[PDB]
Amino acid sequence: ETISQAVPPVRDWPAVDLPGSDFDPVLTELMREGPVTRISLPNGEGWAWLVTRHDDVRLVTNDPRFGREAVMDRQVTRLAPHFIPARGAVGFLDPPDHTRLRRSVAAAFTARGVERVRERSRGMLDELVDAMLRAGPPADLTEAVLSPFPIAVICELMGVPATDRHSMHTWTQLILSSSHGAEVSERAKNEMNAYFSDLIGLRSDSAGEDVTSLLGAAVGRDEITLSEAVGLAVLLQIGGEAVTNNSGQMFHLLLSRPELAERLRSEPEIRPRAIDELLRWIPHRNAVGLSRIALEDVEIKGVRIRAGDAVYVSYLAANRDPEVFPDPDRIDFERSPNPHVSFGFGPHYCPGGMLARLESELLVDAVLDRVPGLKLAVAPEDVPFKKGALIRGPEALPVTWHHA
Ligand code: HEM
Ligand SMILES: O=C1C=C(O)C(=O)c2ccccc21
Ligand SMILES: O=C1C=C(O)C(=O)c2ccccc21
Repeated sequence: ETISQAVPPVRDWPAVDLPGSDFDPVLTELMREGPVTRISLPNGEGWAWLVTRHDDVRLVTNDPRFGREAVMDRQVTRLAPHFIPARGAVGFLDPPDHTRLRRSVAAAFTARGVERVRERSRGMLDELVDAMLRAGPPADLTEAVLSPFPIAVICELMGVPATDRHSMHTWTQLILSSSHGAEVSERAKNEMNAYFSDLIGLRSDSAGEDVTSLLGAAVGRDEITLSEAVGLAVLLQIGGEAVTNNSGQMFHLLLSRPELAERLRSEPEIRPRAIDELLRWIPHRNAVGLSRIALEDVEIKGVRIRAGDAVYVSYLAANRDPEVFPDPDRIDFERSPNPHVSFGFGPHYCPGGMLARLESELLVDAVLDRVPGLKLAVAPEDVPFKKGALIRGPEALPVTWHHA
């Protein structure tokens, strides 16, 4: 042989505030380099591998050779200045115990299960929209509806009293407050852990359809421990708010490209498919989330991922796979196979996938059908987006409509 340098150089991938829904140029680069790359994020230590292809992302995330529990044994390079989920949360559990914990609340998150809160949710959404209209045109869609709605729906499903909604949002906010290197988020986590630990105990260990009752009944029959239950209850509540940000990009885009909004207004039946196309395209987060550790050597596209090596997958990059999604950057409401991985893949796939689809469904409906001539009150570029955050999205969405 000769002089083989088949190992990709560690690419520095600093935290950078992107505008609107533009694609990360660095991620663009990582994708062109090769199937397997190496990156260095703002925090933690080391380099961790990076997979971007649709097929390799499905492999890594659904293969027993890559685990999550081991990820805590080291300070894997990352984007967030501290691990959000505790040492017992779903995100860090592997198939054996992970499957058990997720089964306890499965019934509430399937299409049929979520379909049970459709009417209830529709009514809540309608009150918020009615309130927006009554107030008057110059409105911030995020504060007026995209923020309150998802919060009300998850709390309702979880069994959280409507009077405690403000607290969930405050805690979620602080917990995801992203950076420094300490306990504003830690205290916030203990407070919310304490909140759900008590709710799970407060007779919610008897009978009821809400998730906390399911978790309480499960804890009562030794199916899952209280730690696992609180850990899951906490991440569901938090993930619940992920819709605000995603739907924010959805609307910023629909009103940004009038031809997309018009197709949805004049052709309602295609809304489901369009929403899935929008979910595939929308760059939901910054960089990547929680890595996996190779539990044993594994060869991928010529690269040897040594046991002990951290591996990252980019669902955003995967949803932009040319071979799987021809003309990737184009938002086509038709799109044939469209097997996007915006909700993850493998055992850790998002349990809120169907709920979010339902929420997105009602939002598009209510917003496009009840607000005549809804449009941005400012130029697309003048809309501010979240800075230094994990999940990308509008900070506010100024819009106006016919009325005034
Ligand atoms: C359209 C909005 C949403 C998007 C794009 C999204 C996306 C994701 C992604 C990419 C993951 C990680 C998969 C992995 O680790 O491989 C995840 C995990 C998770 N999501 Fe979501 N999510 C959304 C909404 C929600 C909602 C509303 C909830 C609350 C019911 C939720 C709860 C969770 C939980 C609990 C996990 C951790 C699952 C586990 O590790 O077992 N998500 N989500
Ligand atoms: O919205 C998410 C995006 C991720 O990449 C992600 O890893 C995640 C994990 C847990 C809840 C939500 C999310
Ligand atoms: O990006 C994320 C990474 C996590 O580990 C995580 O737990 C999370 C939860 C909710 C929204 C985003 C995230």
